[PDB]
Amino acid sequence: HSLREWLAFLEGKGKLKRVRKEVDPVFEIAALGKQADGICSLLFERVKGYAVPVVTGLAGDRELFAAAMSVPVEGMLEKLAAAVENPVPCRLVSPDGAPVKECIIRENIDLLKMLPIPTHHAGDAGPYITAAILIARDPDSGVRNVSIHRLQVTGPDRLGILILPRHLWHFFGKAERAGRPLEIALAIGVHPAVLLASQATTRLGVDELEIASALLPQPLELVKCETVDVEVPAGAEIVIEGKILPGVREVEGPFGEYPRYYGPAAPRPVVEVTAVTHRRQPVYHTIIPASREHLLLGGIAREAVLLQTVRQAVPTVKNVHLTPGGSCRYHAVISIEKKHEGEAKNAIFAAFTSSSEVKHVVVVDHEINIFDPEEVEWAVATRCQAGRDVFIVKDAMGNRLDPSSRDGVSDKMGIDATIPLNLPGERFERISIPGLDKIKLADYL
Amino acid sequence: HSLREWLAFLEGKGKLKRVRKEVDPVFEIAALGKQADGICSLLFERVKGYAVPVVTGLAGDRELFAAAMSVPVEGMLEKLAAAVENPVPCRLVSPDGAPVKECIIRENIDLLKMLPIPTHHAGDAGPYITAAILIARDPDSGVRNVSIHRLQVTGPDRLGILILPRHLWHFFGKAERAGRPLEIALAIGVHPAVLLASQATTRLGVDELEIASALLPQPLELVKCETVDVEVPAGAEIVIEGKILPGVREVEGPFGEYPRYYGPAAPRPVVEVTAVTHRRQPVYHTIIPASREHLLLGGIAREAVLLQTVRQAVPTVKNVHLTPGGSCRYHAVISIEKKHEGEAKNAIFAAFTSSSEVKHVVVVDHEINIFDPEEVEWAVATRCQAGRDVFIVKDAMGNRLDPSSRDGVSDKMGIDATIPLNLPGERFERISIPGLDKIKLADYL
Amino acid sequence: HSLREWLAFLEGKGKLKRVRKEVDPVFEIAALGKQADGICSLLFERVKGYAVPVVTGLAGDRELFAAAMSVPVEGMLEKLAAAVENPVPCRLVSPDGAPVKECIIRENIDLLKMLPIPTHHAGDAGPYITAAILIARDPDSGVRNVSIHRLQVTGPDRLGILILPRHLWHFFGKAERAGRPLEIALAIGVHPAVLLASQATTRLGVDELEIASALLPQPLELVKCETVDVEVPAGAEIVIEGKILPGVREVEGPFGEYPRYYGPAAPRPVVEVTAVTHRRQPVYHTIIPASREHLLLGGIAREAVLLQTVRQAVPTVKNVHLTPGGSCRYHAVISIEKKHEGEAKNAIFAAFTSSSEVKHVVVVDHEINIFDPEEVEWAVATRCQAGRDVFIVKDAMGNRLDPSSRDGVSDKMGIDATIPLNLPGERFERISIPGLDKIKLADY
Ligand SMILES: Cc1cc2nc3c(=O)[nH]c(=O)nc-3n(C[C@H](O)[C@H](O)[C@H](O)COP(=O)(O)O)c2cc1C
Ligand SMILES: Cc1cc2nc3c(=O)[nH]c(=O)nc-3n(C[C@H](O)[C@H](O)[C@H](O)COP(=O)(O)O)c2cc1C
Ligand SMILES: Cc1cc2nc3c(=O)[nH]c(=O)nc-3n(C[C@H](O)[C@H](O)[C@H](O)COP(=O)(O)O)c2cc1C
Ligand SMILES: [Ca+2]
Ligand SMILES: [Ca+2]
Ligand SMILES: [Ca+2]
Ligand SMILES: [K+]
Ligand SMILES: [K+]
Ligand SMILES: [K+]
Ligand SMILES: [Mn+2]
Ligand SMILES: [Mn+2]
Ligand SMILES: [Mn+2]
Repeated sequence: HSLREWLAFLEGKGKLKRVRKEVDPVFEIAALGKQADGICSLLFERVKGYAVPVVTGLAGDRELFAAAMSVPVEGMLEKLAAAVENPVPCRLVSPDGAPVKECIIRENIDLLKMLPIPTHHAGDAGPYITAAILIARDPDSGVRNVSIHRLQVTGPDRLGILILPRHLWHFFGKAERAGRPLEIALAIGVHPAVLLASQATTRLGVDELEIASALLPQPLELVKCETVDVEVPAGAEIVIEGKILPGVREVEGPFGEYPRYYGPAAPRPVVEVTAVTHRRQPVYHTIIPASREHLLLGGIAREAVLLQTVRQAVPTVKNVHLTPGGSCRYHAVISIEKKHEGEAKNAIFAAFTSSSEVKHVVVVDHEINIFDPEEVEWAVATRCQAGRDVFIVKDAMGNRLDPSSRDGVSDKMGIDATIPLNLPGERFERISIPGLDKIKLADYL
Repeated sequence: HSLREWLAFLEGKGKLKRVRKEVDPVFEIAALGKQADGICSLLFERVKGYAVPVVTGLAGDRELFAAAMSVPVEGMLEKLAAAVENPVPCRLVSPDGAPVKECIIRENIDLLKMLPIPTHHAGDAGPYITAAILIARDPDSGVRNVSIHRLQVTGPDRLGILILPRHLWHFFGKAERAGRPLEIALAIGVHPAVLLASQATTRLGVDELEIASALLPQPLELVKCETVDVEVPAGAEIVIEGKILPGVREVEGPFGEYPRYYGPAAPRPVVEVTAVTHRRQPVYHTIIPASREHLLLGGIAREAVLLQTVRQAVPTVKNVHLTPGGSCRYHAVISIEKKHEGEAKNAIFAAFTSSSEVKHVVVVDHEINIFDPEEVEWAVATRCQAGRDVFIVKDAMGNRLDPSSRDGVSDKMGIDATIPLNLPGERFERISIPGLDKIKLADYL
Repeated sequence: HSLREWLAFLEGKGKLKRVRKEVDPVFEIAALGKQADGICSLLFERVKGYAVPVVTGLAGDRELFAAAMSVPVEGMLEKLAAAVENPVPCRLVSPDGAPVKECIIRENIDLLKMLPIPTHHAGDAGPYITAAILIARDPDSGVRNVSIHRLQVTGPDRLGILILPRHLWHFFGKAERAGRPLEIALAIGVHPAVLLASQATTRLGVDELEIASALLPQPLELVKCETVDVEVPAGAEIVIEGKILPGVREVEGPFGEYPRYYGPAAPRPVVEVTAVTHRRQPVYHTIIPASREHLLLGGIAREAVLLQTVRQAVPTVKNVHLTPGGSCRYHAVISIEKKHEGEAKNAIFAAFTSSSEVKHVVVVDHEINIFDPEEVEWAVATRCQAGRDVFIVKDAMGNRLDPSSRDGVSDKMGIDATIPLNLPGERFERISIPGLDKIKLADY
């Protein structure tokens, strides 16, 4: 189970369409991809200036992510959590025969020359590599980490990188204050399960490639790199080996980001690329920022944690959802089977503790479909009284990229839209038409 | 421009579909209609027990209401407001030739026998007439009023009626405390402009039929009734002449209502029907409660007022929307071109004064599309800080049918999701792809 | 490492004192024990009406609980958490030689006759067994659970029991709706690590005796029961074998409980005792309700969870404390090394999600000693401004036994007493005396 096998699966399900007409990597790919967002993947067979085709939108809805993990939607968060608790080791494989080693390139590396790296949004500083998993080992303990980071193409052999302060930063800090570069490898064009695993949010020790291989049916085949002590998936379309230079900061950005605002420009670390390896006739994968693919990668991983955290406070939680309206981050909707009066407030506290990104939270009862915005809005309209069901907390920790925040400090709000417990059960009884699910309109026209 | 001409218009636009298979008026009509809600009108050609077909969903979206008023959507609220300020008189027409007089019936009236009156929701007390405009004159001044009222079929010649305390109640009170019945006429199967006008909310003096005839291209042709001193539209499919009996109260309801809850049963007025008149091969119109047709009839009329009221406080208001999530009543979204800091709070006050039904209000900037729930949710997620942008007012007047309310007393909430004025300008700049509207995906596959 | 070895350790440290004068089990034991609360254990050598002595206050402070787990205080919560994640199996041991089998008693069982079961607080319905771990197996899966439950003595061979809805209730429900009794065994007089493990709060599958044996240096020796399919610690002073009767409810309580208020009386399940086994010259252990022993048993277990939960929101949390003022439940004090402005509010949310019992929370900086009430009060006095550092949430889920609550619904409050980040930093510099730790008064 690799990217090729996944694109075939999409094509069999009618969720991949080919674009035969020529398209400019500057803006036209992003433009066309936005119109396909959530509906289908696009494979651009002819990208102006390049032999290599571009693909986008490998998974734009939660049903396809569930398929990528070989589960039904309803058990998706449970399986992701299970994969994080019981990682499965990978298999090292020989360089010869490994598809990613079909073409090695160690000299005169010019990334823009060889790869159709798109330029996505108007205010972007340049072309960006958006779908590369970044693999690295701790310089002390030797254990490896995977994360995804935007990479501005700033030269032939040179990338700017945004490293937020999580595990890659920890590694980089050790290398930097010992005067030494951090060796990395970037894999582009991998199976969605692998991308999803890069977003798993865990203890410091754990290898996300091992989380990925718990998600896939077979263990994940890896191969050693040419110029760095790092292993990469042998089935990847493209691999870029490099190192993050110590003490160097160059201006990266701005860049259109997940919340439909521009991430500000600033001096940030630099990758020097030491080799590129790829398949014969490789496919380039780009993730269009703010697309459903982008949002759900982080969203589903966050949701898996949110469910566990809410379960601690409210064991009878049924479901959780980080809405696309909130960039699958900021807004959370929890459904609970309420057993104790007050429980909804406690659920909201749990939602806030799941992540500092969570800003507004609404809680509804088990019967409300939280993946239908209209149904939750309905619940808020008719089951919330703001004087007793809303609370606001000022000046908590939020998110720097939310432009309403005061330098990452943010206010928070909770909305209890659950029915009061111990009342006449006919007061909030939602109207219904008997035999609705039994009858089907298509049978009558 | 009548109902027949409207159904033909729908059919020409692909928004009416026929259901040839037999359907039970008890539940199956409502069930099938719910699946068409917002997509298309359904004409049930074969209703079990009856020659007469049933139609539902004459207008399920705002574009079709705009078409029914012969305007583009963007000028719809302005035209409805204009029609209320400058009503146009109707034309009295001769009984012979008038289509609604083709079949008179003055004896052995059994409504359930002749008309396919559906039973809509599980907990409904019985079959209900849902789409009848009710016309009546003031016993003193003689000026007429139009409103729509649910009518429970409680006998062959007998209907229970809910009269909320507005203009029909005022008329009825005068008649009742003078010991006398109030003469009424019910017209079923009229043009959507006529229905929409019955919801216009005005000074006590004004005739909504005259509002309707300002909305239509020709003035509205009327004809005198057989047994009551009341005029009805000559083009109606069905007319039911009757009188509201003085001093009589019989149990009406329960009934599934606009907010997807059951209106409770109670003793209420009674209509005795004195005649029925109709076209040869009449079409019965039902409005399924809580359908888009139901919600938008009241919604658009309320929106027209909301716009004017918000304009008083904020002259640069761009748009207003009472959302279907709030039953086109409870939730309001206002867009303003903000000229003065603070303006959004003042807009919210105006939204509250438009109607006591308005409970939660969010204000966004001119560029946000307020008819897209995701775009307004996005604005709330990224441009609201609850500590300074939300306010809550306890124990105001709300709505009895909102079950969260304390006997019609309700809390209110306002959310200012506008950008602060006089700021750096690129902070809230929404990302974009240049040439997006110029490029079109269908041209590339 | 057993109870005997523990009492000797206490005596060697000067934290056990003997009471040679005669004492009434009705009220005088509780009264005297309350005055020793937190200072030392008391061994009552002469209890009016009985040969058997009573012991109380096996561990009244967190240093002694740490010692009972063979760790320094600073690593105590980490070790309890480690023991819950990696339970270690017990050793089944032969009945002969096992000290708890020295005296078996299967007939004419009269508990008040044989055991000096105290009556603790004024409004208590009677004598209560307060320190018995209760062991039981699931009727379906067969896996065992340990919890502590108050047991009213309502007859010679009969106890009333409060079962709150956790694991024992789950077991009991299965047995009850299949018409059958639930077999149990009560062990009294065990090592404090064992008691502490009975309070560990875990997944449904896990055996707390196995948590206890991870806490002890050697695995915990167990022995099969006489009349029930249940194992008990072979080293226990006293064991009471019995069964919880199906369909029977008898009035239990009232009883003075952890928050210094009376748990109300109500119809609850009944234990019929089928045997009693004990050592020759046994020691009876009682836990005085609301004592430090009582509070810290639950407190430390809750603290281990609270630390993990706060760590999720604030990875740089240093320490957590459920204060005795709040019955080691209701009030939480968190210390954090603050890295991001706002972090304290998020820590408070985590404190609330740890448990619905948590009502008021204060957060201070890493340098404040949160086990000194005066130092945290000082921090609140000088680093909190209520207008921006306090928040209140109305009508959340609380606790039924908190009498200020509206039928278990309770308001919550958070207090951020951390220094604001990015200020001068020398404004809040606390005064100090150089060479204070180097100098020692007893030397002068
Ligand atoms: C499309 C995409 C782009 C991302 N870009 C960045 C980025 O540029 N910088 C960054 O710090 N994190 C970025 N992330 C987030 C990390 O990939 C993610 O938080 C990851 O779990 C961090 O791993 P760690 O906890 O092992 O460090 C991105 C995530 C996705 C899905
Ligand atoms: C489908 C539908 C059903 C309605 N049913 C009722 C009803 O049963 N009772 C009632 O008082 N108003 C009902 N109304 C509202 C009145 O028709 C409306 O408020 C009208 O504007 C009142 O007229 P007036 O202002 O001239 O009194 C309904 C409206 C619609 C769109
Ligand atoms: C002194 C003491 C007395 C207790 N008394 C009771 C009680 O009477 N009823 C009860 O349900 N729990 C009581 N508990 C609580 C249980 O021992 C504790 O909640 C246990 O962890 C439940 O475990 P479980 O999750 O395996 O059921 C007491 C705890 C202590 C320290
Ligand atoms: Ca509520
Ligand atoms: Ca704002
Ligand atoms: Ca402070
Ligand atoms: K990761
Ligand atoms: K009207
Ligand atoms: K337990
Ligand atoms: Mn990681
Ligand atoms: Mn009127
Ligand atoms: Mn347990």
